[PDB]
Amino acid sequence: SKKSVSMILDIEGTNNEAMNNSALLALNNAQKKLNIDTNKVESDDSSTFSNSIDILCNDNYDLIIAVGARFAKPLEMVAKKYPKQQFAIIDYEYDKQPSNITSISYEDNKSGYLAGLIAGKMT
Repeated sequence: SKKSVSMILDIEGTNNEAMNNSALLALNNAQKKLNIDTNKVESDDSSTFSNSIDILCNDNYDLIIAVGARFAKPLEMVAKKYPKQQFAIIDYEYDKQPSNITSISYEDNKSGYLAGLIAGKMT
């Protein structure tokens, strides 16, 4: 039975481009080892971030991955409303880590760790 992963990225400016590309490569690499569907959402408008994550929580994804520290607040808010939904955030660590949110460093994003994490979560 196929699993599905959605990735939401902050594309305002150019300062996130490298990290964004690494996140996308990691997802593509995971897909090659697993039986997974993928989807991506891109936005430069941080005001719509919480709405967009909420929509993904109603689209049957086994994992929702947010790329960038600008997702910190809207992701924490939405994750409270969907306790069984698994989420990941790249380049941010919460002081008090929510039980359904896994944090991944900028380093782990490009080391193969992210693809591995996705594989372990999907299996």
